Amino acid sequence: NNKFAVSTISDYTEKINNVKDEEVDDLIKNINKYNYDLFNGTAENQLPDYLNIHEGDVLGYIEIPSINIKLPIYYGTSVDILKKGVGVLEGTSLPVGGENTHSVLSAHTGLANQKLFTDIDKLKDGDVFYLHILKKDLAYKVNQIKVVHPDEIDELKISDDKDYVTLLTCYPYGINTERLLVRGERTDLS
Repeated sequence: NNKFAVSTISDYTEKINNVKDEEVDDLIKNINKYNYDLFNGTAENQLPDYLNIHEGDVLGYIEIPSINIKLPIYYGTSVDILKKGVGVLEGTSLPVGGENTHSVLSAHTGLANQKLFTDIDKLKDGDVFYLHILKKDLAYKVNQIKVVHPDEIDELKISDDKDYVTLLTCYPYGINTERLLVRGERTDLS
């Protein structure tokens, strides 16, 4: 179905696989700084210039085995990027992990015309998903499922001492009048 996505994941892997260790290290450091700054209210409302992560860049992919999901993750959630796939929500942590982080990954199947995160409505507490982001392998386990209105925002905030990623899909299917949130907590050791 999703020709463009599959090709996207391939591109990303080849391309990250050929970036110099040093450069990957220095990029992760700058993301790590951003997330800390963001938890501390000192970020501005756009990524800092030197990350050279723009709206539309692909950062890696997500796998959810129990529901056969493997999708690229873009930065940003403007309508043109959500037409392509899952996007990191602006003002949330970039999904590299760490205490005091919470990345939100937004999927809109009404725009995308692809299932994307539709089946996250079958996940339950304890189910697992994996992120593959700038050479990091991260694992999360679901611990909160909630349906929420499109401008409700509280359960998307960073929690002190926690490493969270929320999966967000418009909901119910075909109607897109709410957001279903599926929050996972880091299951790798810190």
